[PDB]
Amino acid sequence: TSWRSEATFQFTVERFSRLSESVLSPPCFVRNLPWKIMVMPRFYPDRPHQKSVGFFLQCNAESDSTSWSCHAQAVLKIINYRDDEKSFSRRISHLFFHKENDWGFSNFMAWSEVTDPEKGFIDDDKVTFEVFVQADAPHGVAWD
Ligand SMILES: [Ca+2]
Ligand SMILES: [Ca+2]
Repeated sequence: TSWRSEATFQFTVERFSRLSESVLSPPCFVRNLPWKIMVMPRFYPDRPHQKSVGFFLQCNAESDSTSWSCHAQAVLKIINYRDDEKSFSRRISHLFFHKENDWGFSNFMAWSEVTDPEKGFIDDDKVTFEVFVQADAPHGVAWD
């Protein structure tokens, strides 16, 4: 159910080379909360072309609630279509709540690397992002 404790979901960004804003994946429910992948181009002077791929995990952002929380561990990965041994991923641990509903990397990968038609992260101008997330939740199992 949507109350599962963990899940793995993907988000394929099409016409990637033309991405000019931040885009969100549809919601994946874990612990009855909507989790989404956020992807956007970011400016980094030292990178080749001063451009990098921003990749973040977002939780329950549309809710107006200010009384929720979810501590989660996750793996943020850009899938390598050709070799599963060559995918690039980074792990995070963060307490998600209304004031800090997203967490990730603004310089996840060089824009020139992800779009290199020879490295295996892009195909037909499409890049696929994946997140494995495990989250906890409050409950009433307590005792005197
Ligand atoms: Ca947007
Ligand atoms: Ca109880």
